[PDB]
Amino acid sequence: DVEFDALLGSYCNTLSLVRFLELGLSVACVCTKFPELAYMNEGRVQFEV
Amino acid sequence: DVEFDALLGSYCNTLSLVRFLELGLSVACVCTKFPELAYMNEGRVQFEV
Repeated sequence: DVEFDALLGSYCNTLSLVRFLELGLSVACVCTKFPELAYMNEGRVQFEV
Repeated sequence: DVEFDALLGSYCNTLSLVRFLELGLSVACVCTKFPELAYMNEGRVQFEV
């Protein structure tokens, strides 16, 4: 009498990653990198209306 | 006078035999053949997510 325990497979998933600009939400944001942002103190925007 | 009897027919039952690959059931399982499963003791599959 012979006996064996069989390991018959496994399946990983691809952890898919989205872009955030490959997405319809990103019309509402103007995302611009300001890479000195820590060194900023206070900023204003002008509006002549 | 003449007198007899007439066996006026006898008809058989045609048996249809299924094949199980020509079904919508086959989409649900993975038919794999493995001649040593009586020699198998336990079977394990581990998964990754």
